[PDB]
Amino acid sequence: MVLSEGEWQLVLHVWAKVEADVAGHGQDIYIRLFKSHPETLEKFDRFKHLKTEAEMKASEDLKKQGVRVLTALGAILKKKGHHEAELKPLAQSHATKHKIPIKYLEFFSEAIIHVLHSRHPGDFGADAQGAMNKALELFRKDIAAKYKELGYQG
Ligand code: HEM
Ligand SMILES: [Xe]
Ligand SMILES: [Xe]
Ligand SMILES: [Xe]
Repeated sequence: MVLSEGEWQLVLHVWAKVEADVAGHGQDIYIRLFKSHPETLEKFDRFKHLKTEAEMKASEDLKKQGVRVLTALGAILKKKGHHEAELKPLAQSHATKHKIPIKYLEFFSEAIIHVLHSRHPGDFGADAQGAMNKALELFRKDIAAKYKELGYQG
């Protein structure tokens, strides 16, 4: 699969808004993920103790984690599909250390889309959401292929 330049521009234009406050967006995305799919929280040794949205919002380490994750994803999106080098260390760590199944990456993608739809109706109409879906699908497809090379069915 290949996104058009126009599709990449829809992705990058909503990402520009995320970058006004990446920390706030990261909190919202993690909170949505953990509420919609509580099982995902179990993968985080450092965060699995958090009991409520209030506790999640108050967690400085969770905030920092959200910034790290969204910055790494942003770097990937800015490559517009040319992300082989960026994907290698992520695929290895998530396959082998963190043990994150592709289904959890799907849940995370769903959380991103939900938050962008909520926060950014001005840059996340139907065409833009379709472009972001395509970009995240591409990312997951490429991660899944690397998972397989790395010896992880996940
Ligand atoms: C776009 C998708 C994702 C990106 C770009 C991403 C990125 C990152 C980065 C950059 C790190 C720190 C470096 C590393 O260990 O590789 C990390 C750590 C981690 N990731 Fe992900 N991640 C994604 C999805 C997920 C999902 C869906 C889960 C679980 C449901 C997950 C679980 C973890 C865990 C448990 C750590 C270690 C956290 C800690 O240090 O406390 N990741 N991720
Ligand atoms: Xe996040
Ligand atoms: Xe990942
Ligand atoms: Xe993703």
